[PDB]
Formats: sequence, structure tokens, C-alpha cells
Amino acid sequence: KVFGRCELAAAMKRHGLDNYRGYSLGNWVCAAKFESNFNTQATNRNTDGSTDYGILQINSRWWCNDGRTPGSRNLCNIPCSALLSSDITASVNCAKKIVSDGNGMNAWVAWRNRCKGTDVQAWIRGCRL
Ligand SMILES: CC(=O)N[C@@H]1[C@@H](O)[C@H](O[C@@H]2O[C@H](CO)[C@@H](O)[C@H](O)[C@H]2NC(C)=O)[C@@H](CO)O[C@@H]1O
Ligand SMILES: [Cl-]
Ligand SMILES: [Cl-]
Ligand SMILES: [Cl-]
Ligand SMILES: [Cl-]
Ligand SMILES: [Cl-]
Ligand code: NA
Ligand code: NA
Repeated sequence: KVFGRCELAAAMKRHGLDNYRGYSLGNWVCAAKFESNFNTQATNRNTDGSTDYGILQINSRWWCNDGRTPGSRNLCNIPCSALLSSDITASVNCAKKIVSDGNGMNAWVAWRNRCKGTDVQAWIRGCRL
């Protein structure tokens, strides 16, 4: 599924990401925009052979099991394919674990490089939330 911006904002808000660990909703929408272009089916292979999955491009090195990232962890205790669902619950719940792990949203490279320190509220501007 390719979410609309506000649609995703609303879904993320319903799933408790607004101000989750102090990260306003726009952070999450911004991260999703630049990680996946709001596409739940996005996958990208990393240099180490892990793959990033889903709307928040959660990687299989640490967070999910894709059966092809040897020596990796599965800290969200999910098949990575669950992160490709049109239902973002699994991604959100995993993202909550990630962002809670001490490094905040810096785990999301795109967020660090493209959202952090920007006016992320712009990402939820105009949305009915
Ligand atoms: C939370 C999450 O999974 N974020 C992804 C990053 O982990 C990806 O960064 C890449 O992660 C792999 C596995 O840890 C690293 O081996 C790799 O060096 C790292 N790549 C960079 C440029 O830091 C990122 C890839 O675009 O995608 C999500 O942000
Ligand atoms: Cl867009
Ligand atoms: Cl915001
Ligand atoms: Cl694996
Ligand atoms: Cl959803
Ligand atoms: Cl933080
Ligand atoms: Na990425
Ligand atoms: Na894994």
C-alpha cells in the first residue's frame, strides 16, 4: 500500500506514535516519506546483505527475520514480510521498539538526514488528526 501523507499520519496517530518517546507525529511521517515514500512494500538491500522492509524500512540485520540475513537478530520478533503489510501495525510496533532502544529516531537514516532538525510538523500540516 502507498499511503497518503495524512492517511499515514492518522494511522500512525491511531497506533500511538504521536509523541511516542517524544517524537511528534511529523517525525514519523517524515521518516516514512523518506524511507519508503509511504510505500508499505518498499524493500531495499543494505551493503551488509540485510534488507530494509516496509514503510519505515526496518532492517533485517536487527529487527526482523527474513531468513536470508545470517547472523542477524529479530528483535521485533516478526518476519520481515510482516512489515510489508498494508496494515502498519507490525511496522509501528517494531518502530516503537526501535525508537525506544536509546538511539531514538536516529535509527532511521533518512530521518536523521532529512527530517531531524527540520520543521517536521509540516508533514502533518493540513491533516485531520
Ligand atoms: C530502523 C532501521 O532499520 N533503519 C534502517 C537502517 O538500519 C538502514 O541503514 C542500514 O542499516 C544496515 C543494517 O544495520 C547497516 O548495515 C547499514 O550500514 C545502514 N546503512 C546506512 C547508510 O547507514 C537504512 C538504510 O537506508 O534504512 C533504514 O533507515
Ligand atoms: Cl507524497
Ligand atoms: Cl509534528
Ligand atoms: Cl536470517
Ligand atoms: Cl494500519
Ligand atoms: Cl530520543
Ligand atoms: Na532506508
Ligand atoms: Na534478522
